[PDB]
Amino acid sequence: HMSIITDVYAREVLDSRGNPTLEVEVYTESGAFGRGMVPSGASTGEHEAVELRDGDKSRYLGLGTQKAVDNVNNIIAEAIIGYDVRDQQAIDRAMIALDGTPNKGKLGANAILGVSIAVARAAADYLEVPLYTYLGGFNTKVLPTPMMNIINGGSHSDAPIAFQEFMIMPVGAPTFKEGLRWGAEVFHALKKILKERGLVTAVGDEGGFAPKFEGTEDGVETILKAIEAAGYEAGENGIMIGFDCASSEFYDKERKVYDYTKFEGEGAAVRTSAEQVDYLEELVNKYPIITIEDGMDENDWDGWKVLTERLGKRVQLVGDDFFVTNTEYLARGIKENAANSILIKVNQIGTLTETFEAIEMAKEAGYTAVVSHRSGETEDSTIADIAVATNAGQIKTGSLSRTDRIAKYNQLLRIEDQLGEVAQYKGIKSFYNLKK
Amino acid sequence: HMSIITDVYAREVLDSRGNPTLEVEVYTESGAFGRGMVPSGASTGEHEAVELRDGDKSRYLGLGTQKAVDNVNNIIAEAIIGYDVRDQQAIDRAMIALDGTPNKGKLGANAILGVSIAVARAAADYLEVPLYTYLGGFNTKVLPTPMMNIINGGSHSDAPIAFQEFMIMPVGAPTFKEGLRWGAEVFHALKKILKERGLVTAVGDEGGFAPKFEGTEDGVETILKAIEAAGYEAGENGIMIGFDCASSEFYDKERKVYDYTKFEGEGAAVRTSAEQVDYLEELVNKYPIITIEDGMDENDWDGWKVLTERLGKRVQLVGDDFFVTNTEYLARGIKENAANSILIKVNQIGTLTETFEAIEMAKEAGYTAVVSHRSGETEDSTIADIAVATNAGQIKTGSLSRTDRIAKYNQLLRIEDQLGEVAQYKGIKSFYNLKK
Amino acid sequence: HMSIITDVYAREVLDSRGNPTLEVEVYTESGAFGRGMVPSGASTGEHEAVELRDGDKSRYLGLGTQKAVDNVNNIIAEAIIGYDVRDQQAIDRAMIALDGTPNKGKLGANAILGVSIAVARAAADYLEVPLYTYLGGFNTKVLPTPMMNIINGGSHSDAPIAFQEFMIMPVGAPTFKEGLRWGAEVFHALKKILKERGLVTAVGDEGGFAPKFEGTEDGVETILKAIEAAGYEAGENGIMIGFDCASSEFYDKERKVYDYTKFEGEGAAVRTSAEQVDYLEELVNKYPIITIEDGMDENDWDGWKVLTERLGKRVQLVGDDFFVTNTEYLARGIKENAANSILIKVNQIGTLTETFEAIEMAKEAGYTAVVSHRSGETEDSTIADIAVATNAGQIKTGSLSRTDRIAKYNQLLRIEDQLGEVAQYKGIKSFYNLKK
Amino acid sequence: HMSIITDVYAREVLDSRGNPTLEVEVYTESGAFGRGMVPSGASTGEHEAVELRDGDKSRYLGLGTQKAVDNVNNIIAEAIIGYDVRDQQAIDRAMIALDGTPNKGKLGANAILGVSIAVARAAADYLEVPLYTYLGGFNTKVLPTPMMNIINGGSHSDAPIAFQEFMIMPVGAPTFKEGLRWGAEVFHALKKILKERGLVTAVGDEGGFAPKFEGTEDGVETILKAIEAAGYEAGENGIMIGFDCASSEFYDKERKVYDYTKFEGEGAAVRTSAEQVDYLEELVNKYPIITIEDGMDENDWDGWKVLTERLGKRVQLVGDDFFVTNTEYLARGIKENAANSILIKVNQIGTLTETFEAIEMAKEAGYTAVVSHRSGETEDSTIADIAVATNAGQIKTGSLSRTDRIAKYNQLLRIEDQLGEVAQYKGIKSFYNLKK
Repeated sequence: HMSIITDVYAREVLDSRGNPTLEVEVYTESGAFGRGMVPSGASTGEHEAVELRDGDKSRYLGLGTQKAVDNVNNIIAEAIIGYDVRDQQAIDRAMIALDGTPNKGKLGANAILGVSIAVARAAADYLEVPLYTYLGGFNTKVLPTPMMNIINGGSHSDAPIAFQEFMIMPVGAPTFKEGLRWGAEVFHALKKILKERGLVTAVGDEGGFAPKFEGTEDGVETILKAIEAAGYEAGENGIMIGFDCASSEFYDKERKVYDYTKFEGEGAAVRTSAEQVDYLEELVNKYPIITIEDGMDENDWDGWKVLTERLGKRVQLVGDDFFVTNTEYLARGIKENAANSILIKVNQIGTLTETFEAIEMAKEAGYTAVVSHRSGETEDSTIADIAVATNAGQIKTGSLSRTDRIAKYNQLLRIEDQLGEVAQYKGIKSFYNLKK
Repeated sequence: HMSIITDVYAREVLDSRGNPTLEVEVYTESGAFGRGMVPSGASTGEHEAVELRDGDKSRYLGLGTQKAVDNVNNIIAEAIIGYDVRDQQAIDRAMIALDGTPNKGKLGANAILGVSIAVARAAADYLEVPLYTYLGGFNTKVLPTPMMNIINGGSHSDAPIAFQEFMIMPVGAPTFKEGLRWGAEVFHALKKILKERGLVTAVGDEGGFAPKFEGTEDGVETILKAIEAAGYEAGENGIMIGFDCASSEFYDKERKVYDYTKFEGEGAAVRTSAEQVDYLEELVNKYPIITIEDGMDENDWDGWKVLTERLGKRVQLVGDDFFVTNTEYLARGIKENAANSILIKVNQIGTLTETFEAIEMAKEAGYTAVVSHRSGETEDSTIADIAVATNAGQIKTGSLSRTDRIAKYNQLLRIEDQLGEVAQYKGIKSFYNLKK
Repeated sequence: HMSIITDVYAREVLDSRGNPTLEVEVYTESGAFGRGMVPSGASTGEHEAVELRDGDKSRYLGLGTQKAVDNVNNIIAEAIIGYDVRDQQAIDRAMIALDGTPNKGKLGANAILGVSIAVARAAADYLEVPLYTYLGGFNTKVLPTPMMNIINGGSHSDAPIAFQEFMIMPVGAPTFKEGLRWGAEVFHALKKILKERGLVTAVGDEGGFAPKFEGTEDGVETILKAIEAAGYEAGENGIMIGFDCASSEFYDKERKVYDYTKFEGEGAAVRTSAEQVDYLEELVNKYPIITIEDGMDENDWDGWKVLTERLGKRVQLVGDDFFVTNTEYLARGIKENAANSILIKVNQIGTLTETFEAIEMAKEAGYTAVVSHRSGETEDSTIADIAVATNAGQIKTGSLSRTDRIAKYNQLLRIEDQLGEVAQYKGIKSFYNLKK
Repeated sequence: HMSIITDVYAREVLDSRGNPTLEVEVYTESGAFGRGMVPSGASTGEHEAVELRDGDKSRYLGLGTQKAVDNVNNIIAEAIIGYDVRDQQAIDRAMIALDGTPNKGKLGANAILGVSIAVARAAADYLEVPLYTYLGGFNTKVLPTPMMNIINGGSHSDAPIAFQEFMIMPVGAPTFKEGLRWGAEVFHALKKILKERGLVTAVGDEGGFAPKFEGTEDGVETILKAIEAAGYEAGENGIMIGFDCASSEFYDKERKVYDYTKFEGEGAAVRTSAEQVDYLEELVNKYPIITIEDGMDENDWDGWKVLTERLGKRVQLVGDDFFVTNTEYLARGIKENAANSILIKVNQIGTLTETFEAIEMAKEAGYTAVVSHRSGETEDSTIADIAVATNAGQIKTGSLSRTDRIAKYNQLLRIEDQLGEVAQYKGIKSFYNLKK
């Protein structure tokens, strides 16, 4: 009986940002082995999955993970030991039934996900195959095109700028290896411009800069000057730009209005939903834009309708906390024509099986699915294998600076080296929600 | 080095219908084993892949397969001995380059497909796993809705009817085992009706009936009597009806008109493409029709536009001789709004690698992909693994009497026994090209 | 303890003709494996073995196999787990004693046979030898001469013909491979003749035609015209003919007479037993005949004397419904000189051990033993290995049309390829009950 | 022959900071595995070992590593294939002789160190043991006291401060897990203070802060407020402060004086080596300073005597650029009474064999040896095994925010969980060069 699970075990650890997270171990009778450690995130006033926190301000300002450790060691392990390591869907179903709440409150979502990942990795170790081969089968061949943060704003900045982040995409490169060097050469040219201009060159959580630019146009124009200094072309033959607006922040519920005076001065505008659509369209006509993330409130459904009708033929429009990785909201979005793309976060839902379920549903509707990091991260590299296993074509994996970001790019370089002449890179052809 | 291929060997055997075909066997150093045998099928006037045949009129009327067996045993074997059994894509790509022609007519498409199917079955043997899990990864769960042939016409009968065949679908059922039961109870209730009327009950190549009906309305009203007589409801909560037109067989290439006097009486209609769409719409208004296949000619690209705008949100439209399992033609159809579904035949294209790239392109466009059988068949059951490995939700594999049909439905009863409490059957929910 | 049986398991499935049948699984402690699925048949008012049928007209018109599934899983498996996989005769004996009725009515004969076959196949998998080598030892060398059904009558036809079926035998060929092509070339020439005459070319359960011939002489003479069109010779140097009369049908018990007016017009004859012997002798003097199956009633024992005395030096005479594969009736037949040949059906008796017992007894008396299919069949090929394992020299395995028939011929081609230069084909010398 | 090295292979990858580095993989015949990736670090004007770089300005500004990868794959591999994996010292000595130069600048010190670290990881894999037990024998038990960076100055900030960085040590704590907790609760309390004052909270290369302080006293008195605000005591019973001077950077080579007007206002001091010792003594009399690093210039051998005789029984003095991990310079310093501690950097010297001979010579002189990190780093965690394999009792590895730091502190939480009731943390008892 070599494939039977003999034990599962958990301990407390730290993330990047120095806050308590959680790690899980799995062994078989043969001594095949896997580790699962969880990226950090919580939320409230929404149907996301819930983490446990200890709440005793004596330790780590109440942020410790000990009740989740106890749950793995005294309840889940007892019920899971004696399954086959390969019974993934029956294992993840047994955990949902065992918790028995809607949003995974008794056990916690952090406890359950770290079990779910360690089981998948232990099975790949038993069978002696790569983890993208275990997950996706044998068409696994397409390298994702990366969208990479370089400048920050809104709540992550002191500068007079509404939007949360700005990004570059190297859509014109011949391979993933050359595209990673196009990215890096623009990042080293931007740094030399900010030194000549006397601006801060330190970094935030995703590894990018937050300088005191003169306004929301000035960041965009500095990014284009760095692309030119690096020696490339702007537009579909070379490099292009994307935004995450996080627009649910600067929205007034009682006035029912978008109000730029939170992040910009007393002279900044007030805008209706029709003025929000008109403002987004001027930006799209003035600069090399290819994608916008959010751009409407979580609940401005009538605005998401008008926006998709105005811009959905030209530009990618992405739901994040609009959909929350949850299939019941995704379905209504597909029905009412509310976006053309979705962002994937494994810990918003909490199992591997419910995650792959949402990707196959989006794809059948002709939507794109983009896999993503969280702010606090570990030395885990699992989401790079999910991106290749499903041939999903795009990734959101941070800036060109820190190891919690760089480790994912370094794993993609080993997969493109393993796949040899089977390996494929799409560039602009990765946008099948456009090109229709 | 236990995983390495040690020898490849071919022989001549018979299909059902009683003509020569081909069979291949493959071994590893560990002594894992697999066998693959190819369905019998070629056609002329469009770019299907080409079968090799002996021209020798004195054995089997010149339908012999010994030159193909020589290509495997003297050329393909020495190219493939020394690979690992798990590397499907590299062995598939190497055979294509070794032939060097766009129609595969140096080595023969029949010789290339046998070696491709035998390698994949030895890999699932060597890994000790079910073949659908090997082909699809470990998110495999959906048993397909069947469309099952019951009555014939056109070139495949002597009754005055133009359309080539008729089908039923058990869309109202909870489980695959219950839908299979309904199909057998309608098939038997129809044979009791045909005997009471004084008509024949000998069966055709797919194991369905071909009586001398007076015309298409009598054939449809006959099927409707059997559903009532077994005790089920017609429509979306019980059984629905489906058609297949070989429309090119009575289309005039010179007069550019659809001339029913080819198979009906000399008093029958002579329709322009506008009048076709008006005619098929009058059938759909009258009867509970879910799907139509090849309902315009291979080259009537404009008539396919008009059919798709008129009917394409009510019913499924399937392209078979419009596409020939080829990505160049499905790509033009996607760009030009020409249908909403594709029929897949593994031996029209010639590898498992190209087959999975065709199912994937359709799914990103929002089209269904339907896996299918040939006229000449074998006791091999591999196309029922291809369905559940892709979660595709539809299969076409014939009637309820001959073992060349029943052996495909037997493998689906086994897969449902092993998935247990995880298993799904979608019913009417599978038409995600519609219901939007 | 690697060779101990670890478990045995059953499920419901379908046969050709779409009726419920039964399938059984066996595993050893090492994981050697075998499948056994049963061909379909029942009878009443005779000492044949009995099947269980569920009898609830709610499902499959009462024909379901669910009580036989229960018997395998809740009674037989308990008693059989813990034997060695090679203890064949002690296993078959434990099952007879467990049922404890004369005709296997408590458990069912279908339940018991599928266990019996799965055990034999599992043992061959454990020892790593071919199943004809496991069953017979190492003189296993003789390829059987086939008798191929092509035309049908009596209860299987609308035509004015008494006898149930007509067959060809390729006795003059140099090998089993050439003989299978002699058989196939006559089948394709017959189809072209029935097309010129405007007759039906569809098929029945054994894969042969049933056309509206003018009478029994027109049927025979059409078969001879097809042998000539195919380019061969009629008689011992080439191809010859056989009948199955099924004569127990057209027999009046109260008049004690053979009466042709059931299958032929009001002008057809009435015949005594002496006129039946006289009629069979005229047919035998006019055409290339070599074998007659039945030709007398089940109970016309006094008539079987006169027939064997009149024709037993010239022609093979075969018992089917006369002996019912049962050794107590065979013994009396040998004693009173009642036939010179017997037909073997594994499910009339129900174990492998009692089947080989009957073959050994017939051979010592100088009788031939012919192994046969049933009407409803599966993708099982076991009876082809029984035919080679005993060197029994003849087989009855259906027409040149459907996979439930063709799968047996395709297995014989692999055995003749494996045995290489050792392989032997007898042709006319296979008739040792003649040539005496 | 299962222990033998069968393959060794190199590739190009990225460091944190986003420049090219190098990675090596190694295999045995049994299929044991290891990987090693080198930290990015060279310097000029002293006898460090030499990195190889490509000169080519058109990739990565001439920082590319492809010539080094060619030296592994074309030269080192064919020399090392055929050794046993357990023979570290012989493989290390053979690489040194194959280069043939005293600075390792034929092959590159980056190429030599990768092969050296990958062999040791495959040996611990092949033996089934923890890496610290493999490197150190079976008397391994001491978890190291951490010195953790929090504030910057000199070349690494724009505040008017000469010294390069500041640290804290949790000397008052019972367990490594409790000292790590204190360090995180001071780091967070400091960031709350910097925000209340209106200063920046973006982080530098090691994940600490660099605000515009008014001078060195304000930086020290800022750290003191955070210790009080988290709730611990300054001094030998709680937390102690530590300094690092890059003092060569503001030393004058021609005037032979230490000139603070390099990094501070033009009114600042200009000190002779006597005045340096008087200044550092005035800091030590004022504040709880435990350790100082590079507090005199690299060539001020006489000033290092006077520093050591004045302070060397109160305070730890550490040589980094005074020694460059070289035994020739540590030997002169031992004979001439010039410090009491050494900083160890594995990539300054270039093998694991030479590294362990440097740690050993210091222990026999009564000096501490402190294992350390570079500015450019990777997700490799091997230096935390080196600390517990030698029982050394001190580690320098950076702040509490970025994963290039936190991955080293994560590996020490694992070692402490696995040693259980045997494990030790010495605290203030680790300074055995003092307390005498």
